[PDB]
This record gives sequence, C-alpha cells and structure tokens, in this order.
Amino acid sequence: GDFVVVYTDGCCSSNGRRRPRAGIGVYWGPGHPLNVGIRLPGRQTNQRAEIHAACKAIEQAKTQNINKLVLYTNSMFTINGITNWVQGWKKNGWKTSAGKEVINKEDFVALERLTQGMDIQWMHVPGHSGFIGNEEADRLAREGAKQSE
RNA sequence: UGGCGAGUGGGUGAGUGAGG
RNA sequence: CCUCACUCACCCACUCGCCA
Repeated sequence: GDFVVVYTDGCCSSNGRRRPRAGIGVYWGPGHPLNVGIRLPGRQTNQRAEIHAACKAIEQAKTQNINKLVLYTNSMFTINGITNWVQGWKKNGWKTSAGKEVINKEDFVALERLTQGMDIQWMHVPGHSGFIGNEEADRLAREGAKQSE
C-alpha cells in the first residue's frame, strides 16, 4: 500500500583479484518493468556494488513518485553506513574510527543525497531464509556484472 | 605537530578463486 | 553444502614504524 518493497544486491566476481566485475540488481517483483541488472561504473568492488544497488532502487522510486520504500539488502555495511555512520562522517570530515579517509566517501555522499525526501525501512536480508526476492536481485546483479563497463 | 604504512585483539556484514 | 586460498571496508581498542 503506502510503502513499496524492493530487493537490491551488489555482486563482484573476482573481488580482490586482478579482473573484478561488479554488477547491481534491483528487483521490484515478477515481470516488473523496472527490474534491472546492470554493470557497476567505477572501481569494481563488492561494497560499492551493494551501495549502488540501493542507490539505483531509490533513484527508480523517485521516477515513479514513490517516497516510501522497504529496501532489502544483505549488506550491513550499506545499512549501517547510511543509517549510522554518514551522520558522524559529515560532522568529522569523513574519517573512520582508525583516523583514515572513508574510501567510498563519494558513494555514500551519493546515497545520502538520494535518501533525502524518502522514508526508507532499511531491511537486512537474513542469511539463508528463502526470500525469493533476494535470490531474484542476486541473479540480476550477476547478469549486470557480465555486461560491459 | 601534520601526513602516511604495516600489524594485533575484539566486532559487523558481505564479495570471491580453485576444487568436489 | 563441504574443503583449501583470499579481499571489501566499516566499528571500537591497541602496537610497532616511515615521512616532513
């Protein structure tokens, strides 16, 4: 009704190896025309793919005039980054607790921008758990990673 | 004082490669 | 699902360093 459920995933074959390929998947439901599986731009890593899958879902929601989302992801790094860490980063100059610069600053800046004006329930997909929407987003992400950058 | 680096302990969750 | 080998990057504490 009021909120719309979306599943997101970012994947990266060869994460940490010499030829990484990162993809994003966004799943709105069976046959939904906004389902996407696309290649990630920029540095090819799992963490950026997980962040940008969430960004893509929010961007798409705004094109549909949706401002209330239930956004699933398996990435607690993405969830805790956007719900807890970016507030402190804006306040301290984007330094980690170890005193180093946040590596994916520009990705979290992009995500934070996209969350303005949105009500999002950020939902962690529990390990295993048989959520078909999560497996569908994962398959879309793997399709995207096979596409050209 | 201001910049970096390599590690250790404890956490949070992910992404892989070779196999079977 | 299992084995072996990994990174991605955050939250919190620490250690030893390099530079000006």
